[PDB]
Amino acid sequence: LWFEEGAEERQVLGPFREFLKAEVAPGAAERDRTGAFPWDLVRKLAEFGVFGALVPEAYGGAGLSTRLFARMVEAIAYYDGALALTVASHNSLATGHILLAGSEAQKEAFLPKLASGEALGAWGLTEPGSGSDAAALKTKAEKVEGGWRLNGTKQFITQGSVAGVYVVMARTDPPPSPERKHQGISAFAFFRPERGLKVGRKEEKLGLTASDTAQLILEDLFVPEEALLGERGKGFYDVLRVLDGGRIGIAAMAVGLGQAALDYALAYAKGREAFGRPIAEFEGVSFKLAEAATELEAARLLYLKAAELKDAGRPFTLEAAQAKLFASEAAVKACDEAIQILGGYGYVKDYPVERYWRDARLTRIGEGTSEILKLVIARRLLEAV
Amino acid sequence: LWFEEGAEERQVLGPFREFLKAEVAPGAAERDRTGAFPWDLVRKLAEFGVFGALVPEAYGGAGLSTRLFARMVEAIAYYDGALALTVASHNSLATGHILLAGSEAQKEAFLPKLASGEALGAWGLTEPGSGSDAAALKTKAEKVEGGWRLNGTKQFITQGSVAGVYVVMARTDPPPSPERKHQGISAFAFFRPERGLKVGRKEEKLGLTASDTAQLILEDLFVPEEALLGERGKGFYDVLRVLDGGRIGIAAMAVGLGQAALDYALAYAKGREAFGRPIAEFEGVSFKLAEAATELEAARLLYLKAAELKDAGRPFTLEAAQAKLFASEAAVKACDEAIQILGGYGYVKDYPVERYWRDARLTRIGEGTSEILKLVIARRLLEAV
Amino acid sequence: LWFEEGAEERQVLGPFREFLKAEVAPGAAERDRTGAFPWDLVRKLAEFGVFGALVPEAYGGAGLSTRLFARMVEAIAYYDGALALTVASHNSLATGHILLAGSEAQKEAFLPKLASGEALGAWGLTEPGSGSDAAALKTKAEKVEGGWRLNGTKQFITQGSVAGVYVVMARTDPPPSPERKHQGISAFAFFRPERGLKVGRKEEKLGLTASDTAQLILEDLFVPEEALLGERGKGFYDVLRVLDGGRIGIAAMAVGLGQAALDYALAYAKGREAFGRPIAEFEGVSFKLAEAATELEAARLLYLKAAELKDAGRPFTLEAAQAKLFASEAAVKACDEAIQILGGYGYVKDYPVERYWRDARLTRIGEGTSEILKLVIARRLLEAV
Amino acid sequence: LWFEEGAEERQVLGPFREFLKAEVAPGAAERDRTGAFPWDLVRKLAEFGVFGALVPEAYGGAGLSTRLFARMVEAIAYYDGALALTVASHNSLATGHILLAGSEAQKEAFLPKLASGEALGAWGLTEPGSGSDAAALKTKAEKVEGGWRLNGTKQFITQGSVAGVYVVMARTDPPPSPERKHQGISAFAFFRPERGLKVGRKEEKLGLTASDTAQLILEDLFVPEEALLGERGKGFYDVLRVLDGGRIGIAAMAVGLGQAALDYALAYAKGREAFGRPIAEFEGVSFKLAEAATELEAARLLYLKAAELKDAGRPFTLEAAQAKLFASEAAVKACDEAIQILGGYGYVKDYPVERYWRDARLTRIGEGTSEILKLVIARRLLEAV
Ligand SMILES: [Cl-]
Ligand SMILES: [Cl-]
Ligand SMILES: [Cl-]
Ligand SMILES: [Cl-]
Repeated sequence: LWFEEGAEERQVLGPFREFLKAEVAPGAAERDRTGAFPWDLVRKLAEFGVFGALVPEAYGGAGLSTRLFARMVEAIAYYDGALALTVASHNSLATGHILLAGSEAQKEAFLPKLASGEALGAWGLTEPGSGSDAAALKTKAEKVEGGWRLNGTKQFITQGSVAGVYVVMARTDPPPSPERKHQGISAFAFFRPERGLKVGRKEEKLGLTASDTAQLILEDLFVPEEALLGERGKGFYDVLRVLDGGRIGIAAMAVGLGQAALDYALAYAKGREAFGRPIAEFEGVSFKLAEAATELEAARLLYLKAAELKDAGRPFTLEAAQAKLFASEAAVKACDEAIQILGGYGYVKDYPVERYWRDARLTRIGEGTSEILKLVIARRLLEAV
Repeated sequence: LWFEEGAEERQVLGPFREFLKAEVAPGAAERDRTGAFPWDLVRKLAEFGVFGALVPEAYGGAGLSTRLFARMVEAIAYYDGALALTVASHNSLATGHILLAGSEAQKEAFLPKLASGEALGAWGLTEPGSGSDAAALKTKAEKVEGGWRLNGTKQFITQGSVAGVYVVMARTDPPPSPERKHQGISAFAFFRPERGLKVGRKEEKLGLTASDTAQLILEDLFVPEEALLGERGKGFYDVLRVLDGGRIGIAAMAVGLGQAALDYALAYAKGREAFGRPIAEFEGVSFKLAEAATELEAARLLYLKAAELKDAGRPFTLEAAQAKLFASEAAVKACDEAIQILGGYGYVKDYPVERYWRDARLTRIGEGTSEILKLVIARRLLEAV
Repeated sequence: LWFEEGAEERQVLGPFREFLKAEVAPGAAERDRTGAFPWDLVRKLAEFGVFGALVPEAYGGAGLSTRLFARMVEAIAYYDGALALTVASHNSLATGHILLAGSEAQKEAFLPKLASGEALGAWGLTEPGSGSDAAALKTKAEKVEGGWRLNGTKQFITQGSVAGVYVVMARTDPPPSPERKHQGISAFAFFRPERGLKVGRKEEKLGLTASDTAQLILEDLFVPEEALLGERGKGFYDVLRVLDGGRIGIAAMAVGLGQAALDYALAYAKGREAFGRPIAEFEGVSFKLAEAATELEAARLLYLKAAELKDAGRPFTLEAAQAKLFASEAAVKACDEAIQILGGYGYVKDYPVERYWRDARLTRIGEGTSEILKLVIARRLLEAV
Repeated sequence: LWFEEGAEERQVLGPFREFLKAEVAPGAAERDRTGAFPWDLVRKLAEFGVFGALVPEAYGGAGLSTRLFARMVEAIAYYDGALALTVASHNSLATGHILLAGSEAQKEAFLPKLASGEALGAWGLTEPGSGSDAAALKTKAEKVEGGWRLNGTKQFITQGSVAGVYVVMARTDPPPSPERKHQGISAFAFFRPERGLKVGRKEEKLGLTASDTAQLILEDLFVPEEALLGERGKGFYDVLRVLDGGRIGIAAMAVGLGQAALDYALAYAKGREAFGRPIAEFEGVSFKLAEAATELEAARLLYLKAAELKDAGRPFTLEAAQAKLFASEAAVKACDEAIQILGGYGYVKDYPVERYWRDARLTRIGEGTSEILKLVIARRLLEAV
């Protein structure tokens, strides 16, 4: 059945899950406390193709279906949000943009390593002054003999550090209309330079501790002519496509986190007793479980659908935005109800439910805030009829 | 393509919807205020075999999948909630119960007429004293020479006054334990008796006005031996199975109504302007549209999944409950938002959104209230911990 | 205590409530179905001075505080939403506007009749082409010799067909910029004219059936020079003030309806039995009752506060908007839950909960939609800081 | 006006707020990271009579009204949630219980030090096994020669490790029916003992880092005859009253935290812009601001109401529970929306909104979970009429 794991998926997810429980799960709590970038697990995960999941085998990638890649992200997120974000962003953003707008030359130069894991990718779109209106990037890319002169600063760029390959957006030409500033922007891919690129101090986050998020400062950074990704002044349109893909991944990440929280509360409730009976026998508890279960089930069907469309070469901007919005909002709520079901213990770090919420909370913000996705969704509904 | 309409589905739905737009849509508003049972449309719908949708062609049915049946219910609901309910209940309860537990002789005796729509089916389970706790039925059936004697009252029976075939659940033997009243109940299928069955006045309802609803008073009704449907005292297990199938139909009915409300508000939002601009541009309206569209898509995926599981012969109690719960809640909220988007006009009957809400409101109550469904969902979740 | 009914309030409300239970309550169900305007009740209510609640006794009014008037509206709404709306609108809009901006000559000419209930007042602001954007009126007032000429259409006017006194807002002077349209609007108060005013047919509404609502068509209507209410072109500033007073009344109306719904559901749950126990013992029901009671208590405190501010001649735009927004949303939700608690019975008109919801649904739309109020609130909040 | 700060209240709050801004606010973020108990602030706060707020001047207290104390708790929670919990618990629980059930000897013995802050109080009710169903305590008190011997474990006890005075609930007599264990419990008040009391082992919390929270291990702890607080075996009844008072404190704590988050998002929104315009100009943002403001105003009115009923010596179990439930749920919601409004910066610890949520999250659990409170409210509503 379509909504279930096919025999081909059950053969890739089966062994991937064992690995997750044995090498990722045990150190999840500690990593949330330490915040130490898990280089080991990254190289260890790359083995399953995880870091080149969507890259064609020809380029070294594992050439998997966007559908399969999503289920793996869910699986990773079920045990470690931080890792899930690293994996999802690396593939969806940095790698995805290169594979999407890269020439055969650019692809050959980056994809093999990215898909390998020996080089992590950073996607610089978000800046300090434009957390939502992306097209309003102030980072510049002035034409210079030999290449370009990138001048600007990126903010909250996943893999800001630890990044071997970078993809940065920058305006190279006028909008011209202040409105449509989406035109005039260009994308530039390149390897970690040795001058002109400063990596700000590590940002302390509410959760996803171990994930790498840094500020990027570009002081007169030169990039070869071979850096421009896509058509000059048309990179933002490739950006939107990349995000659509990214959103599918984030949705799966959300579901993973929400499912973990739910499974935990389910088990807890069945055991924990109050007033002479399992707290689960109380509707106040059962209703929360039922609601969460139902919504996460719907969240999953939504990203599976979005992934199915993407693989079919059909439009999915609306469907990816719908999946991300729903999974994110539903997961965070399920996580919050888990905290409530655990009661006083839900408030203590000894248990995972508080981390689940902290990790999942970012899914309603990253790669398009829920508010942003609703406008995206509404615009599509309206332009349709 | 799983989530989209297939070639065989489209072959049926394409012409079916054309018929709905031309023959059903014109008079839905009028039927809502007069409550006049559309015998005309019943016969016309019956030409598409929709009154015996899940019945095998061998028995005069259309032999459709539960997936296609559900999509057709959704299509009808989009234009007329009362008709959708008429179709969904006739098929799922009375007809479905006979198809499920009926011997080959009973199926040959009842299905042909039920399937052709020549005789509508009424399913009498609910009583003035028990709805959610159906197992607490008070109606009784005494084994008499030549058959049985029925005595009791049924409440809120769809098609109660217009049906040619009746399926009634009644107590035949003690629990014997008060904790398990479910055991000891039996079902009886019989044609409209000339004596012994008194129909109460058509009750005034909040919505679904043209849907036939009535109280049934059984006074020493005599039914022959061939009336016993399923094992004596085992009727409740068939009831539960019938309800699982019925909930899929109700979920699709809700999606239909919610989709209609949303599409209406969209059209309105795109045209009606306030403060010098289409009200749709205001995030207050856009957010409502986005949220509703997103939940309805999820709702449809949920019932499709449940239908798929039922057709595969696999368990779907949990999945049918989840579909019905989510669909009804989502649909009702979308209808309430449509009323809000239309503002003052949403409060007047010259427009359909106030009717969409009144019609859909029943979906959160019939065939298992949302509260009942959450318990069903929670219990299933707890048994597979 | 402040939040409780004081000595003078109780001396008024004690006998008022006894009157409502015996004279208003018996026929509320019938009025909802027939829509017949209750002239007998209007007259009886008027003997309590309720039709001139806030009008100074010097002008034939009752001279009550806004706090007491609000409690009275709540009391009426508990038994008949239609009547509560009639009382609230008559007092807050037409009467309130004349009381607020009228010269002593106009007050003496109109208030005595309005305050005794001899003449009901209609306030025409909303139009077919504009509701929330009231300043975008199309109705026009032409300065003529001896008075003015009115031409335009008014939509959904309370008491529009039964009013003996009208207050109509019409454009008299062109606004400067296409933004500050709120300037250049004027108000006119006059008795029902023999010619010039055509009342459209009573509109069919979702609820508040017996409430008089009509469209007004003004064709070359001549009003004497004394009809001008307030400074020419400055009428919209009085409108905004009048609306602030109106929202307090509507908030109280909502509390009344929601409280009636909750009280009924409470009574039912205590008596209705399921699974061997009163439905109230199930947290699925108890939670609904608790949340509703809590929000209604909060809603009441909110309108009481705004009324106190108004009585103190203190600014209350923000506070009245908060009360109306919270009360309407809370009351509507409590009514929806009361329907759910009654299950199948909640869907039939033999019981009042379906009427409570239909009646209360208007409170989230009239006098400014919840969306409009949130903007009003957001803006006030942003100014102070 | 009632709902506003009166002359006597403003005399205290004006200087108190100046103190909070200057002394408490600057170190809040750091304390959330270190968890270091702020002894200097405790001492400075005590100078305001804050640690003996409800204690009569006769016993060395400040002798303030419950509403003034509540407003002071809200004011503190506005800048430091941990400190608010410290003040609220010390006053409401340990001190409140002694003031309530203590004899003149006991009050004279404990209140002076508690009220001056020279001795902080710990209240031991909750245990690793019984939280919600508190009457199911396992700690035991055995009557010995000239006193009692206590044995048990208390968990999540505020001020548990820094307290100078302890109040512990322990069963001294068997209950007649397990369904009513509320009978047979006793309370014991004593100073920090030399032996018999072992401090738990600091468990890390989601928020309120610097608030002292610890497990208490009682090993054959001896307490004199004069340790028994209240009547033997009737302690739980005083416990229920203590909680009613405590809930008012917690409600105010929630409001303070929510207001802080709202004000922050309010200030941010006004400056920060998106798409070439302040994000507050977007209804997505403005709607959030309006909803939270309205609910917080409602929450504040509810706790002021409960506070006055208690001060008036009237019933307030229902009202304190309503206030605590509403405020806690509303505050946590406002804090989550604040995080959302800040977007990416809402997820970084450099800004306070994430801490506001973490601190506020406990108010929905402590001193009776929202679920427990709803049952309390429902029981009262039902026992009513
Ligand atoms: Cl399709
Ligand atoms: Cl009162
Ligand atoms: Cl104040
Ligand atoms: Cl005081």
